[PDB]
Amino acid sequence: MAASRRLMKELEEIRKCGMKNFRNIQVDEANLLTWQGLIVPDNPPYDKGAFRIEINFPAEYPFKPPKITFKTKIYHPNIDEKGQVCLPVISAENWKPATKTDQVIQSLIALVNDPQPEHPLRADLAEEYSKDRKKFCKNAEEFTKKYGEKRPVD
Repeated sequence: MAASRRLMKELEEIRKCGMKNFRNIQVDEANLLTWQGLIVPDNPPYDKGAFRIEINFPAEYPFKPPKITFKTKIYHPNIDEKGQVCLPVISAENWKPATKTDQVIQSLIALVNDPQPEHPLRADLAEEYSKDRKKFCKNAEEFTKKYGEKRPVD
C-alpha cells in the first residue's frame, strides 16, 4: 500500500482545507484505499439532502485512474444512473498519476453544481437540463428527498 500513504495525508488535508461541499469523509482501516462520504452541492437542491459517493482508489493509483460510484440516485448528466462517472480528472486519456482525491471530489462538486451539457455521460439529462433547468431542479428536489443522503444541518 503505497497509494494509501498519500491518500491518508491528502484526506486529512482535504478535511482541514474545509469539509464543506465534501463532508462525511470516512476511510476504512483495512480498505483505507477506498473512500466514502457525501458531497453537499449548492446549485441543485441541497436543502433536502446530498449525494453519497464512494471513490475506489486502488494501490494501482499511480498506474491507473480511480473509479467513483454514487450510492444515491443521480439526476446529473455527468454521472450515470448506476452512479458511474466519466470526468477528465479520472479519464483514461487524462490519467494523471499526479492527480488525487482533491481533484476527483472537486470535480464531482463542480459538475453536480455546474453540469456541462457539452458531452457528458448522459447527454439526455443534460438536454432536459439545457432546455429547461426547472424540471432538472424540481426532479432533483425530489431525487434528493428520495435517495439523496441527509446532508447535515451544518
